[PDB]
Amino acid sequence: ELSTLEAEMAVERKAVEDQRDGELEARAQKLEADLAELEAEGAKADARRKVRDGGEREMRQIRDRAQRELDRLEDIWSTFTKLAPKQLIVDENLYRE
Repeated sequence: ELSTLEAEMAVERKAVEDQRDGELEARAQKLEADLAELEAEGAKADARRKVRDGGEREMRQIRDRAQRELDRLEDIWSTFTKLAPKQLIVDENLYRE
């Protein structure tokens, strides 16, 4: 059943990836809209610095959340493929997965 299981896993990984890409695109467009709005209004060259640092921090956050989910997936799959008796599984979360 390895072929079917790996197919399902690959599709799930791609689902995480495409969702991350959508979220990050949305947040990048929102950052550009907010910068344009600050430009239309009183444009403080430091307030736009604040909002750009905030946008980039949020994008780091989305990317890193999606990345930790992808890595969790990776460890699930490599553990199942290399599974063997006497193997110790310490993470309750990974074991229930």
